Amino acid sequence: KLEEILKKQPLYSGKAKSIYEIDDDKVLIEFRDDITAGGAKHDVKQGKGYLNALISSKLFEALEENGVKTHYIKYIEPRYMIAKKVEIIPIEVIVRNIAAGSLCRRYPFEEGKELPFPIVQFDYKNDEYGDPMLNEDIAVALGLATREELNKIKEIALKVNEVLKKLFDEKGIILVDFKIEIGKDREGNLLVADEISPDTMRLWDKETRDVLDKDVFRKDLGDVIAKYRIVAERLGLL
Ligand SMILES: Nc1ncnc2c1ncn2[C@@H]1O[C@H](COP(=O)(O)OP(=O)(O)O)[C@@H](O)[C@H]1O
Repeated sequence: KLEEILKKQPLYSGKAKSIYEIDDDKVLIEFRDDITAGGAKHDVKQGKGYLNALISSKLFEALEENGVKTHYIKYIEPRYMIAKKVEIIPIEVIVRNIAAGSLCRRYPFEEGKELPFPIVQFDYKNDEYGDPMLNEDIAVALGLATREELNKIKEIALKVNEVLKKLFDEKGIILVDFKIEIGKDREGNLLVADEISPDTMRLWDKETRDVLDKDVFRKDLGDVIAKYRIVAERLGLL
């Protein structure tokens, strides 16, 4: 409300979005058209922020409908999101249904193979150290969060997975894996924050298994935005 909030200087600006202040417990998130990979690979593609903001709002709404508490308040066309302000826990929570990305790179897993169960991986969000994977003991010792919190985070992650996986599967999409971030609101509540989009999920077409996520950009597979749009279309957002 009073969208001219954009004229202010962002509380924080990252490689893909800008966080603007609205008040004490709310922020405006701007999904820019910046797309990155590696972030040694970069470009600006028209419609990226629009599509990710649109997809993200729908997925958060779906999560909220299944009981998952998120930071989502509302979507403001074309690429804005009003969210509850939270203090992000410096951990990237990765849930994997199919082996891909670093998993196949670091361990003897066959690419595209269905995992026996959703693997949950916690990566430390720290550029200086190259976002190293963590184990519970390390995370606690670093003071990133308590054991109780870490496990609650895992529970939330798996719930998010069951909801999203079922949803995309019904839309002919295979949710390979995804990365979420969690933060605490003013009341100390653990909320799924950041975004849930083709930038943070690996999505394959069920039939052909064509890539529909940011991997087409990092691996130059074709029209990234056109594939991102396929996701929007599949979710009935266009
Ligand atoms: N509701 C929120 N409250 C405060 N900051 C948030 C919220 N959601 C996400 N963020 C922060 O916004 C940033 C996202 O920017 P990008 O998406 O630019 O991440 P980088 O900052 O690229 O990892 C992250 O640092 C994330 O922790």
